[PDB]
Amino acid sequence: RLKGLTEDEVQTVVMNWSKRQKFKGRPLFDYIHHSPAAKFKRMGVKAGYPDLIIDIARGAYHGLRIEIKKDGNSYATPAQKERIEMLAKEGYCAVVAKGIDNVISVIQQYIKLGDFDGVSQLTADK
Amino acid sequence: LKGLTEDEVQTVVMNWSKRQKFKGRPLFDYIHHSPEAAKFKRMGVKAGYPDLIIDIARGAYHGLRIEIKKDGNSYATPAQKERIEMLAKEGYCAVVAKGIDNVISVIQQYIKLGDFDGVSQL
Ligand SMILES: [Mg+2]
Ligand SMILES: [Mg+2]
Repeated sequence: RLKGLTEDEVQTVVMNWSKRQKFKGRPLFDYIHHSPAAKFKRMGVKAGYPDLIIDIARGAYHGLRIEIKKDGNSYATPAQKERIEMLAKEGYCAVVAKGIDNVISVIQQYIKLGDFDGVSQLTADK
Repeated sequence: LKGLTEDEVQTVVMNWSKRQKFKGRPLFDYIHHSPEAAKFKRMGVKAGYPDLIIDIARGAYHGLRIEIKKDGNSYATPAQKERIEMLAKEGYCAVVAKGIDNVISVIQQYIKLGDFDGVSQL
């Protein structure tokens, strides 16, 4: 019982946090895009695309993608997992992160990788 | 009398990508399109974000972004141009392309740059 935060709530807090950080002289928020029936599919909209797009290359990666879950009792779907694998294979940092604190932590760690070098990973294995 | 709509232009480009291959699968699989207003903005939706996201790094670029216009008489908004500048600055290939043929030609030239080398420009 007692429900946790909704996913909309988790994402909104993360965005509000990003408005208070800076990257290259502007709010980090400016570098974050959220990609929110049959027509959309033929228009190219991909089911299970990660919630957050961060268009900055750092360390080993060409960009950052985050699939947000509201808490630890929510799980990525097969389409989300497949899209994450496709992104990783193409050299993007693409991860599931659950809850506000973990999403913020990933964004912090990603930026902290430093300038693109094609080498520095988020984790030992990925 | 009116030319093609932007929806129709984008759909033809997507249908074209379905018939192209990249690393064993349709090029279409690598293309993403991101489609009250206040809520979406505080959720992080950026007005003026390019229509087409291609999550492949080629030549000098970390990825490809295309702002589509339906024909030669249509032009980028200030927000669209600002986003394009931000993308280019971070090492993405970000362009305005107008009409079906030009959009397809940009995708063709981008893929042809080859594997990411950090130097080969469009
Ligand atoms: Mg999610
Ligand atoms: Mg457009």
